[PDB]
Amino acid sequence: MKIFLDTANIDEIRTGVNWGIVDGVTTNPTLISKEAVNGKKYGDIIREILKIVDGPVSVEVVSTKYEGMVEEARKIHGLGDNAVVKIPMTEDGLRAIKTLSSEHINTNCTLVFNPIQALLAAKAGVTYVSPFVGRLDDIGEDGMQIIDMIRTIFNNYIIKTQILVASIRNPIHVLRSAVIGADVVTVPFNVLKSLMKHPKTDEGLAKFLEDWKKVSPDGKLIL
Amino acid sequence: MKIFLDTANIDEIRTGVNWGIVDGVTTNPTLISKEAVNGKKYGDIIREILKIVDGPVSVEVVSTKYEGMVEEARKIHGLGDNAVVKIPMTEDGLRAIKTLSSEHINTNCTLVFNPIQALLAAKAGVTYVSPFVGRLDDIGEDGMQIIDMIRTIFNNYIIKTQILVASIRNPIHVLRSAVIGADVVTVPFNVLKSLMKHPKTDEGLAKFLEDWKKVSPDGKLIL
Amino acid sequence: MKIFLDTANIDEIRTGVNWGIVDGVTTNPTLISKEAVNGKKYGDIIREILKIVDGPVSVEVVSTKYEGMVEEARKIHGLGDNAVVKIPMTEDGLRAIKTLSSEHINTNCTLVFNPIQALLAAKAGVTYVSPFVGRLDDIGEDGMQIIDMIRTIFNNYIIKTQILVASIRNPIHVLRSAVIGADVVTVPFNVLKSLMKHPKTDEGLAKFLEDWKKVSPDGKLIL
Amino acid sequence: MKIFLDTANIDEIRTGVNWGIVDGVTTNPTLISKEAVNGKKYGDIIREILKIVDGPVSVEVVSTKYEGMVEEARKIHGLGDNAVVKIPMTEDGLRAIKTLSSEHINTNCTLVFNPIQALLAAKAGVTYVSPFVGRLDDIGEDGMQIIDMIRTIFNNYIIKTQILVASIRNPIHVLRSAVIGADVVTVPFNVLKSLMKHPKTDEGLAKFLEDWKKVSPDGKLIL
Amino acid sequence: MKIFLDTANIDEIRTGVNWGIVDGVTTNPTLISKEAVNGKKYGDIIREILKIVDGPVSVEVVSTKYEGMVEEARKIHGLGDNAVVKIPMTEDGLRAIKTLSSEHINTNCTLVFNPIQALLAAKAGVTYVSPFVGRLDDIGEDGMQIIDMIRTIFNNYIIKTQILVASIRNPIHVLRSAVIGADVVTVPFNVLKSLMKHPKTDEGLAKFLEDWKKVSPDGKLIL
Amino acid sequence: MKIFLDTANIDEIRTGVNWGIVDGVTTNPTLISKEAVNGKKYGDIIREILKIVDGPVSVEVVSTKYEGMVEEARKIHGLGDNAVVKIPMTEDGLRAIKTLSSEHINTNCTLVFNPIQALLAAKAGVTYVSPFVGRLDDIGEDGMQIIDMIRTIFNNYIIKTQILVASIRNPIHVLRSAVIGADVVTVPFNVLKSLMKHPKTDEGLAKFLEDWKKVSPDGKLIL
Amino acid sequence: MKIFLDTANIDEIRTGVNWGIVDGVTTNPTLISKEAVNGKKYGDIIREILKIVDGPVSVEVVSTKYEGMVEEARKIHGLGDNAVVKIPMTEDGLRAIKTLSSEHINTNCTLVFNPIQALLAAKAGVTYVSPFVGRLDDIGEDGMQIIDMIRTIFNNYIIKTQILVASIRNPIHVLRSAVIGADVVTVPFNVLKSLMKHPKTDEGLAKFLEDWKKVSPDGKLIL
Amino acid sequence: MKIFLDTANIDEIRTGVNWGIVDGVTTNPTLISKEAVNGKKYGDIIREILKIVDGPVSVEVVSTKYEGMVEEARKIHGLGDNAVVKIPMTEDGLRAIKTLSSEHINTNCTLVFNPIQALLAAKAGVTYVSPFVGRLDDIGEDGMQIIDMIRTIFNNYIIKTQILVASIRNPIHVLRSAVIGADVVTVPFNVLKSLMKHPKTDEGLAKFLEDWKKVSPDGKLIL
Ligand SMILES: *[C@@H](CO)[C@@H](O)[C@H](O)[C@H](O)COP(=O)(O)O
Ligand SMILES: *[C@@H](CO)[C@@H](O)[C@H](O)[C@H](O)COP(=O)(O)O
Ligand SMILES: *[C@@H](CO)[C@@H](O)[C@H](O)[C@H](O)COP(=O)(O)O
Ligand SMILES: *[C@@H](CO)[C@@H](O)[C@H](O)[C@H](O)COP(=O)(O)O
Ligand SMILES: *[C@@H](CO)[C@@H](O)[C@H](O)[C@H](O)COP(=O)(O)O
Ligand SMILES: *[C@@H](CO)[C@@H](O)[C@H](O)[C@H](O)COP(=O)(O)O
Ligand SMILES: *[C@@H](CO)[C@@H](O)[C@H](O)[C@H](O)COP(=O)(O)O
Ligand SMILES: *[C@@H](CO)[C@@H](O)[C@H](O)[C@H](O)COP(=O)(O)O
Repeated sequence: MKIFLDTANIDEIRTGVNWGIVDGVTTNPTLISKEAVNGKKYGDIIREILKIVDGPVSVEVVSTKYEGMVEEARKIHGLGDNAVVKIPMTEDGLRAIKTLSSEHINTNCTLVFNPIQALLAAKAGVTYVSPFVGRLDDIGEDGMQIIDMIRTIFNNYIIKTQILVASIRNPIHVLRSAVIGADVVTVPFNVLKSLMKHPKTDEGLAKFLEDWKKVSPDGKLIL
Repeated sequence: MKIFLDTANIDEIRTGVNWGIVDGVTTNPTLISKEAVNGKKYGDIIREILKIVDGPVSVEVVSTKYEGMVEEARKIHGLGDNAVVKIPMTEDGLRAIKTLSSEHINTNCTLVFNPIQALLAAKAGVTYVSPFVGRLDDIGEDGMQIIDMIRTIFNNYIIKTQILVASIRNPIHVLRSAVIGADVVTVPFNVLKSLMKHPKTDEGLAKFLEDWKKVSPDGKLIL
Repeated sequence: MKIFLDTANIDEIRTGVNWGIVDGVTTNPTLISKEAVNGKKYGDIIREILKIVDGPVSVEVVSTKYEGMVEEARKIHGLGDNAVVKIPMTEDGLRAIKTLSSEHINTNCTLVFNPIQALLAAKAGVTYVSPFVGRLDDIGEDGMQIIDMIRTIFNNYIIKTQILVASIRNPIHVLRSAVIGADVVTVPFNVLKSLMKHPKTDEGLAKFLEDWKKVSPDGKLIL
Repeated sequence: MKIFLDTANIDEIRTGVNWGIVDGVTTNPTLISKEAVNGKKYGDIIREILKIVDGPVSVEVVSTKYEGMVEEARKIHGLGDNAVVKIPMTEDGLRAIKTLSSEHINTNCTLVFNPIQALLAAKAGVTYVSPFVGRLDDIGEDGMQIIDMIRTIFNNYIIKTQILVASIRNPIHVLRSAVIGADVVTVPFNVLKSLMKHPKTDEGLAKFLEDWKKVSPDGKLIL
Repeated sequence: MKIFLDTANIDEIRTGVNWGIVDGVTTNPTLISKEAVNGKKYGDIIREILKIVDGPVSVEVVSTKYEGMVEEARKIHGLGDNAVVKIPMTEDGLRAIKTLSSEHINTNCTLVFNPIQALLAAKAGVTYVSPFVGRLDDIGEDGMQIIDMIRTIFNNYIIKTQILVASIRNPIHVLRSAVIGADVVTVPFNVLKSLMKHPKTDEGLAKFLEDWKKVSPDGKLIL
Repeated sequence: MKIFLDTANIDEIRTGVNWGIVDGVTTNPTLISKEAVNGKKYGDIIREILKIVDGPVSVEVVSTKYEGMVEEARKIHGLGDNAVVKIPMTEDGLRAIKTLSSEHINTNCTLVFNPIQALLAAKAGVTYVSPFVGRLDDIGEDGMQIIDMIRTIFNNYIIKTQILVASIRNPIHVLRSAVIGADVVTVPFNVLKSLMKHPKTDEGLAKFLEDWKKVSPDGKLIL
Repeated sequence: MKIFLDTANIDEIRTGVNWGIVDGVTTNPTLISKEAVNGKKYGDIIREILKIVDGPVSVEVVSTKYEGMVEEARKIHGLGDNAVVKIPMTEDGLRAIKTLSSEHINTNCTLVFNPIQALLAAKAGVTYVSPFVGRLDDIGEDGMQIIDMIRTIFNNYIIKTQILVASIRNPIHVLRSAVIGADVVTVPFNVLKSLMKHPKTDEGLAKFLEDWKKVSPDGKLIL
Repeated sequence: MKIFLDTANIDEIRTGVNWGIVDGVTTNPTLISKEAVNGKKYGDIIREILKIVDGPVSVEVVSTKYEGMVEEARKIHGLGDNAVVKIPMTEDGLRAIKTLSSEHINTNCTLVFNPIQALLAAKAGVTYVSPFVGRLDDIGEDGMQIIDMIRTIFNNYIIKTQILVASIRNPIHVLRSAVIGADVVTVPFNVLKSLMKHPKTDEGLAKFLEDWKKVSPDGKLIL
């Protein structure tokens, strides 16, 4: 399972990249607009993320019509080979996806909330599809069930579109995605940092350290 | 999973095809005769649909006897290479499918209501088999269960007949078909149009566009 | 399981009532406004339905604010002891339900789409809660799964609110409701009439009558 | 589980009753037509069964209309206290059951092929409902699955109508009925006879006899 | 669960009874005739077992006809109040059980090989029913499954006939019977003797006694 | 799944073959005795079936001893390449199958009633094994459960012997066989006929015809 | 699944071998010492069994120490290429297995009572591992559960050691072994003979032969 | 499944190695510090284990910072080609593993307590990952569940990192690990010795020996 970071915050991205556990980044119009304040320009934010991240970087078109989507998509693609164009699940978007796919431009279909929307995006040739589990949880439906169904459907038809679990809110979304077999999760920075941690790791490390000092007061391993 | 449109209404068909999500069309004598009114001829309706749709188009014979079915089948085949001959599940129908298969004429066995009828159709060499889930629902039996058994039976024997789920009434027939692994669903226009939609898609798009205006008054993405 | 009719059509109501199988009626502002045409007044329609139907008749308030809802509820209540006041799942609706329940006015909480909404309506003292299965099916979620969870939750806490399955579209919503153990279903007229029917019932009756004529030429049963 | 004999053959009935294993009898117009030949009159056959059998005896009305059904039902009831009036699952049939129930005349709703028909019959106050398992098997649906659903539905609502499994064709219909918990099975004579038998019972008997001969040549147990 | 000893060997019976774990005894014509050799009379063997065992003692009739079975049954009953009359699962046997039950003579229906035979025996009013699990194992069917179905059937109908598992060959028949909830098992002496034993019991006792000697050379517990 | 006809009636065989749905035929000494009446000779009946049927035709030996079985088997094989020699599950039968297998004569082991008998037949190299589901149903055991176990065992060991389900009595034996994945079912003619039929197929046909009349009074499809 | 005979009795071995159903033989020091009576020598018995049985013949070492086991194993091996050396699950036994496996001497690890014992034997390179199901049943644990776990463990690691189910007591140990997918069962003679038998096979053969005599008075099959 | 010894005690390791059942060794700073007393130097201890054990030996770094971990790992590596460098699940630890993996130094990520930590370790390229089952048991969580999830996750993604079950406390951790399919278990000496033993093995050997004495007073096997 690949792990992407779901943010437009450059500091967060730089840190996660520096940890070596980030395989890519997702953005969306809300996340970018949060960061493009106090003289910060969105064009600069996007270019900076593309430069810092080796992996796929998803950038969302803002037009709602086919022609505008395809034109924006081409500009996003021109910004770098790791750019992936994020396109909403709408009639115009499926059309754009079909065109872009034939032009060999990688795509990510977003705002997906059920498995049949996901199947339609796959049939358009989308590179990634992004179901929003946390927004389903928000409305009282267990969003991970939709991921499970999408995994079964894609398996049934040997679908090559990657399932990119998005709207992730906690480490159990992550654990369940892995057990299901989702291709990718994209996680907010707070969730990312928690994934490596466990109180028994900390306690175990401390005890080992303590016991080692019994035989090596300096606390080092001399071999 | 292929998605076919189940109608003879040419306006619905043009619209569905323009959306890019329609892989084919199914008709039947009721659907055609609905449109073949007020001067409009059934011969014209059938030809027009064949011209419009790139994918398979199922057209049903009306004869109930072997020789008549085969004669009509061959006329249907002659109207275009994408024509598929719909043949009912009867003794004469199984005979006709077996002959037409040997003549390399694609066939669709219809009016199937249990898994053994579907197996017989596959043994006759039919290209598609069409079990009717909504008409079983109508008589108080969950029609989707028959689709599940057919998928199992076909998997057991490596059967190459495609399961074409028909008499579809709602998007959950479609979802369950995909999870089962049916090869094709054929859906009425109303159902078709709902498949791309979800209220959280609409709401999410609105929010993205409101947030974007904050950093781009004109609402565009200049890259 | 009680069976209500979901319509404001007096002819459908009179017909179903004469069948002896209708235990009540549910209406809503759309169903009523459909029938208040050609000079037909909504006040007359409502009174006429109350008169014809011995069982509970749900009538929806139209105000969206607490004070208006309770004022309308009290007027609805005064139309006959079989009137049930239908109130939507909103903040003010819950406040209204709690007030009306204390006044011993029967209530039906409507526009419920998940089990926690239903639980909150029950906690407010509502008489019936109406989850909308068909509208969930419309958006690619199996609506019956919500009924099953509500049944379990209500059983856990010995909740006396009745589950009234609404937005019913076919006889399998009805079958599944009964197997789950929902208290009530409300069904459109087309669905209601279909519930008694089965082709083997027809075929079986025909054969019995044929066989009887062999021993009783006039088809009589004289004892 | 009660066991009824499904026949109008007087010799079968006397024999089964005299096995001590038969708790009642079901007839229908076909079964009676079979016996009422060569001068034998249906009225005499019906009286004789009522006479010989202590348990319930179901006799079916032939009228298809409400008034005729109720008239014939009252005549059937008049022939003896053990008479149960068989009424088909139709609109008129349900109305008749409701009337007859209020008159304290026992009723058995027949020609039932799905669980919701069975529920409607129960809601009309019927004493027994009779789903036809064998005739569902005939059309490629496992009829015992409808018995299982009806048992669950009736348990859910604490329904007092008895489930009377009919159209029984083999001893496995009988076994599965008992494991499900159906109230009654009605069985043809040849199936009845088979229920007592097993090859290992026969072999075990023969061996006990052979071993006993060694200790007692005359095969008696003298105590 | 009652545990009966399945033998006519008087030495085995005295031993088992002295252990305190034998609640009753079952015999059959083979078991008795095995012991009734070299001068020993079957009448004497039967009487001696009745005297020795406080609990129920099953003794099988040899007659195959109703009148003879009943005559023998009554003689068996007269030998002592703890006598239980074993009657085979045959047409005449069911008749005999029904008569003997009305005479308050306890009965045990034997040579039962499926759950429907067991149900018929219970309907005749039998005190115990004895399905033969080992003889089903002998013919390649897992006999315990029949016990499981019988327990379910009896639970469904609140049947008071006790399930007496017979033809027991090993301690896993006994364990599975207990987990199922059979009322009684009857076991051959060899199987009986193994039930109390386990190698870890033996080893644990040895260790306890070795450890105790360390604080009590004489190996006693002076309190 | 292959479908064979289980009969020796030549009219049935010709009719089924001429439906195109029959892949072979099974006979046995009873079925043949039925036809070999009024001067009709068994040798002529067997030759005629071999002649008319392109697929396998099973013919059963009558000798009960190894030498007679092998002698008769070689004669049966000599009548045509499609002949399959039916051999019962006995000690001599297994020896015969082994010999005949080494001679490249196809064999079908019959009178199989549990999964281990089926395994022994497979180990002897038999071409088909025929478990008798209906005869197990007769003695109160669900015979389809043995087919399920045999399918699992044969899958486990990659066994090439084909499972040929026999003693079929109804269409549900057929459905369950297909869902399990049995290689072949052999069915009596009346069961064969029933497999193609369904009331909704008939009703659907009638309605299509009625609707088509409106657009084409003569009921033709002129293209 | 291979079937071995578990005995040292030459008559049983010769009989089973002549049946064609025995694939090998297992012995152990108890079985051999049973047969080495009346001046019969264990060396002669072993050689005679090796001579009669074409398949694997397991012969157990008697030394408890590593050096003695390997010395005895090498002598066993020299008696014929079909000899398999049976070695107990002990520390020295595992060491011996590892040594012998390297020398390409086939081995069978015996006295195995749990799945981890079996895994350790496999890790030492053993040819067969023999878990003792009947001896577990003796102590109140279902021995077949250990076979199932060993099958799963061996499948997980693609282990080539064969599971040889031993201490078999009845035909259900055999049936369950086949369903689990054990490689071999070894069975006492009484069990082996029972595997071919079933009362419905006998009854069925008798009826066929009776029916045939109606058309062939001499009971012949002349073709 | 590979089996490692979890200890730094040379006496235990030499014993396990001599038994032939030990495939490698794990140590940690606590285990080493326990042995490095009364004049024993941790450096001699590590070297001695490396020498005695043919297979992988895991030795943990003590540094908590990236540079120090990588330096220590290289020293550890240099001590012998069978050295595996144990590195804790921390930020610097994952960085170290990635660097060491690129240097072809085998790594083992320790102090893992949930499946997502295990996945992160795998993603860094670690050779083995060691979840601590016993320490989860200590805090009231069944540690084996985490192993099951890791197995599923690794299977989903065809992950080559080996699952090394650690903190093992009893033989059922070992059994469950094998049933799950973990790649390796590492076990304390007391557990390891227990794995070969079972009381029925001891009992069975004793009996075999007693019976062989009957045939060969001196207990030898002369062939
Ligand atoms: C794009 C799809 O990969 C992502 O940036 C998604 O928009 C976010 O994961 C959505 O999360 P929220 O529900 O927190 O907006
Ligand atoms: C042909 C078979 O694929 C289709 O046109 C079917 O006839 C319809 O799908 C049947 O649907 P209705 O039950 O709604 O007529
Ligand atoms: C009131 C709640 O019982 C009912 O009238 C509901 O509004 C309808 O059942 C809604 O159904 P639709 O989704 O078909 O409007
Ligand atoms: C009445 C209902 O209890 C019965 O006589 C039923 O009509 C028969 O059981 C129906 O069986 P068939 O399908 O064999 O007519
Ligand atoms: C009487 C019924 O409880 C018993 O004695 C049975 O006859 C035996 O239990 C039958 O056992 P076998 O199959 O071992 O004879
Ligand atoms: C041969 C095996 O393929 C078949 O003819 C079987 O004998 C019959 O199918 C047995 O069926 P019955 O139980 O009806 O004789
Ligand atoms: C050797 C291992 O295959 C066999 O001879 C076993 O020793 C026997 O199967 C043991 O059976 P018992 O528990 O009946 O002695
Ligand atoms: C290293 C594998 O990472 C091992 O030595 C583990 O530290 C031990 O297996 C941990 O066991 P405890 O929980 O008993 O310390």
